Amino acid sequence: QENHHVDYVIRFNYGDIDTPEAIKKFEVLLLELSEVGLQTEVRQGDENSLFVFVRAASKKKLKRAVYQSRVRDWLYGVPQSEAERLLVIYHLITVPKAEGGAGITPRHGEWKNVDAIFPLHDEETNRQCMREWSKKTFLSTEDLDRIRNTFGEHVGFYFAFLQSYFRFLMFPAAFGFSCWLLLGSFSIIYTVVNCLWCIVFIEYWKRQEEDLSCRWQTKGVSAVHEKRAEFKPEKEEVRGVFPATKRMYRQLLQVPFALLAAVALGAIIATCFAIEIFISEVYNGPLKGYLVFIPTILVSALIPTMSAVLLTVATKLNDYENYETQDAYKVALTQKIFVVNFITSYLPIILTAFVYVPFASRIVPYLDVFHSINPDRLRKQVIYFTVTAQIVGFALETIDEARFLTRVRNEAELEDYDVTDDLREMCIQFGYLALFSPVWPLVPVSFLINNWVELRSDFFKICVECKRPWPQRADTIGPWLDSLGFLSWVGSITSSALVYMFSNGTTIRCWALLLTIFFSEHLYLIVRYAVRSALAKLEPPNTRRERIERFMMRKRYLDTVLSPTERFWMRQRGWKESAEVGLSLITKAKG
Amino acid sequence: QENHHVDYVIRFNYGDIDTPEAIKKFEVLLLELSEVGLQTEVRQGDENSLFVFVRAASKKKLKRAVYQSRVRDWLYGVPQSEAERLLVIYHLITVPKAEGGAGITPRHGEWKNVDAIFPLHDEETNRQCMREWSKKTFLSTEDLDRIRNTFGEHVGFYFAFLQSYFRFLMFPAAFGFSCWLLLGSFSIIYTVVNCLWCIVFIEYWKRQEEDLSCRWQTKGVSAVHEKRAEFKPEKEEVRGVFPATKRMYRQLLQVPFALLAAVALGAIIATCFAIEIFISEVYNGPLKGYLVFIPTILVSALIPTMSAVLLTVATKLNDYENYETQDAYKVALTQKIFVVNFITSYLPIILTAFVYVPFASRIVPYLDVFHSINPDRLRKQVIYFTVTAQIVGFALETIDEARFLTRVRNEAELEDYDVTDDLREMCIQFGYLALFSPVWPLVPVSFLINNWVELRSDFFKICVECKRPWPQRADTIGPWLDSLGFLSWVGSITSSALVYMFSNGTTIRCWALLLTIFFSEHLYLIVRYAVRSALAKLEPPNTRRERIERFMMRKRYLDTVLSPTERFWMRQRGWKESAEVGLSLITKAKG
Repeated sequence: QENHHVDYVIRFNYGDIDTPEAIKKFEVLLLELSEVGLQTEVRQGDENSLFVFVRAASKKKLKRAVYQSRVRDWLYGVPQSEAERLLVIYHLITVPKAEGGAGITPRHGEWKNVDAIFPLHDEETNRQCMREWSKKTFLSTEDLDRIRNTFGEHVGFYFAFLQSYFRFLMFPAAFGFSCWLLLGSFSIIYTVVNCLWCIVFIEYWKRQEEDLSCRWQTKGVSAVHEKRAEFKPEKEEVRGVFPATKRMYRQLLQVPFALLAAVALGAIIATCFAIEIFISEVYNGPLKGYLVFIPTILVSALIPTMSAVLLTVATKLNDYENYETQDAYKVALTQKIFVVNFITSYLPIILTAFVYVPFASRIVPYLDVFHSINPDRLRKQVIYFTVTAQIVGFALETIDEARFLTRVRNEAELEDYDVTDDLREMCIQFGYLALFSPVWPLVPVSFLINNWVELRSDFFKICVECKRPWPQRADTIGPWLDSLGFLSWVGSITSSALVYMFSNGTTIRCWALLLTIFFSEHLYLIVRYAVRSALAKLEPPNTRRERIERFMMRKRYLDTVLSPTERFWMRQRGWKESAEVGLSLITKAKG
Repeated sequence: QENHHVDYVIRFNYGDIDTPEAIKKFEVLLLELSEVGLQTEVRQGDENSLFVFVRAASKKKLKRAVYQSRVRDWLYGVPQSEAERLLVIYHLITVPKAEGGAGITPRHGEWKNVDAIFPLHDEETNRQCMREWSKKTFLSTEDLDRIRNTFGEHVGFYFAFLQSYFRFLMFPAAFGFSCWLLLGSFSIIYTVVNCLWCIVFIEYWKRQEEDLSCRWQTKGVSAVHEKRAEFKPEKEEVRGVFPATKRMYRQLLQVPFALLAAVALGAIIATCFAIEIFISEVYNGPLKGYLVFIPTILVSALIPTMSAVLLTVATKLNDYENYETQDAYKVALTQKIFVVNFITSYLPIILTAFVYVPFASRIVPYLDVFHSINPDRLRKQVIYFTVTAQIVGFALETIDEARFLTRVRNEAELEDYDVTDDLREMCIQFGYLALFSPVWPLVPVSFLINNWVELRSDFFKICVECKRPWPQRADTIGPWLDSLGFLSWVGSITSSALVYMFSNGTTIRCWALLLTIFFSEHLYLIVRYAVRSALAKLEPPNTRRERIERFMMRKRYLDTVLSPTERFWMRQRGWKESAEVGLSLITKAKG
């Protein structure tokens, strides 16, 4: 065994505080970790901090911790290889000591000296599993089980989702390559099939999630976990509270932030249009096409940086709103990231599809300061916003114990893994497919090539580039599925407006634009209901097995358990007297 | 005790079959009822049928039946005064004998001779409770508990729903009387408040249902019950099946039935319009107004009869589709009754609001065979369709053991109670409020007067006019709540189209009609989401009490339960050695 039976290693800083407080905090830390059933070995690894090591002290204490974790589990209503054995020890460290034990928050409150705690990689399993499916291009269910046993299943749902999305992506890739050689752009045949794919993928992954969360034993996780909330009073079985009206008021800061960000990006896009008209009039290039579209390509390449800036602003605003639980914090964060994603990514194309193309005759005289807008302008917007941001990234890509501790010190300085920074890009790609893929039908091919190139890069990052996350116990990919549903809904309006407005070359005839919007959205809702109710009747195998197991358990437990006025109830004291009375009555009445 | 401890009385016919088979069926009936723990006394009550009486044989058998019913309950995951004590005996009679016992289906299969089984009324409780709140006009929670202990809670949810609907109805009554003296008809102020009321009532009753089903102990009832399905094969733990594709095909008979019913009622309404134009041209009356609108009032009074005819056709079509469970049967029946309700009730007003008023100049020359259509024509349509159908009904309304058995024989010939025939009328009233109440704002007053007149008539009918239903264990009012939600959604489009088309007197300007439809529907969805998410944070008392009880039970049960490589884990065998090693390391590093 490479790791010397180490489960978790707990980093403990001392450089902030002075000397004689650090020994008191260290003594109460080790006293908590030994009061709960954990063994501890401290040896320093950093110049500024020494980290302790934590394993299960004995088999009886480990079985007690496993039984307590299972009791909290099946009271809330929700060992194995490594996920269960590391999850019960992370609960043993972190769970707030009214239950479970030892109540260690990572760095926030009363525990500001201890830094992040983290398990250790198993480099044999990681290297063999990384080089095993370097030539597979499609993982299997046993393979997702091998990524579930390590890393937990919060990683398992993310990897299963990315593999299922990559498998469903090659139907619009083949279709939008077939509908590009044959029948051009802005086509009803491609638009109806694209909206059907956007419905079917979400309504199929919503079923695959239930199947996968019945296969793995994490069926329903609504066990909410507290976080570093800053309570002002102490209401009273005591708990710190925070009123729902001050959070309501603080949540109204999202409206001026989103309005000002939309106004600023509209100013940037209008500046780019003005510079484009300037280089269109003033001759500046022998090729003249790529040089007249220089600022669009520059801002399309620069959009990830301003998106990351707005992500840090939204993260600080989300920390200001002071959520009590972690589920509501993640929901609010995903909503703010969705708003920033919309404003940054789809507004430079909505702003030129519905404002600048049709109103070119009234905005070109307003933007031609210091003295021909086709739908090809919109098609080149979609090209430069779904191609160049990845072309630029690829072009920047091409250009004794002394051996164990020196890799523990190397793992302790790595960064921390997240799912959201790699799943936001999935949400952006699905928005580009849902909203205005009928403009240029090679958007699914341009996304399939990028996903096929960066297929194993996320697994490489989760193995060797960042430290191992503690095995979480997720049930869904999160609120991103609700974001995908909303994004498909907006796409069924946007794509059907664009197809009416730009196919076959005049007068827009609004009495027909709004009728197309109305009928296409209310056809989307009906088709989504039909696909959802059809897929709810086809049952995947890993939930049928659990339903059959639960029915057999119920049937066995039920087969175990089963194996004055009174002058009325004395005439027929049994069965045979009632039978002969009925015999006499039928013979008398039928005779 | 008036009823001589009789729980259920089981009617058994013999006039269909001959003599010597009836004694065999009677003997196996009494053998089943005595094999399960029930006492039986048979005495004849009809000329054509003799019915047995059923009570619990002993206290040990009654406690065994109660424990078996509770075991099936809390295995499916879902005594008292009369509801529990009669429910366990109805399960003891009916439950299909693989569990529970005695497997008696009422009249369908293998048991065609036995007619409907039924409990007996308690006339003291019924008369005292009927004359107690003859002067109350608003029932209390203890009062709904007294209607829950008798009659079960499938009656309790219906009575609580009708009382809550009557309490919420007097806000649009007072508002539409206030908005009628002041600001006329087709008004935005009344339309926005009417749509807000239609949202708030449904999103408040959806919360009151959870509160009431936590107060009563019927939290989640998804325990599906089989019915008289006609299986063709015997698949194999054996069960008869029916393929989901033959039911799918049989369910496509609803489309030609609804299309032909809509075409027939459109023909009737066009005939009424032609006769109205005929009496408008040919002078026939000194008053001339009521005489020119004679056929509208005649068909508006006749609509309940053709609606009942279409209900029998829809019931036969629903029996043709051969559903396996009773929940899916009730859902499909409620959907067909909703379609018939729409076609019969709101199509004669949609057909004159969106076809005949605006297209009067192109349809009056087509309907004036044998040789002025204002919005007042639409207002008089709404008046004659929401007033005269109840005025006609009110005008037709104004113009030893020998004593116990002679009332058991009287109760055995009564009809059978249902909820659907009195809840369909609620759904029709809510549709008239949701869709086109802005046309004539005294529609809520005309409904409030009718409900206040017929307030206690349903309780009178459930006591003395029909026999007592067995105590069912419902959880919701049913699919009618989903029908009310769909009906409010259609109303937010219809009312906002009518208000644009008919307020302040020309050119319709479609680019504005469809924009009003779009913005009003997507404002309805946002306001419904906001009201639903706001009401999900205000917790009613009877579910907070159950949450506190379950949390205290979990806390008590959790406080009960808690009260080479190895040369690494030998340097510090305990806590004090790790403490002094950490002390030496901090003093060496900080020195």
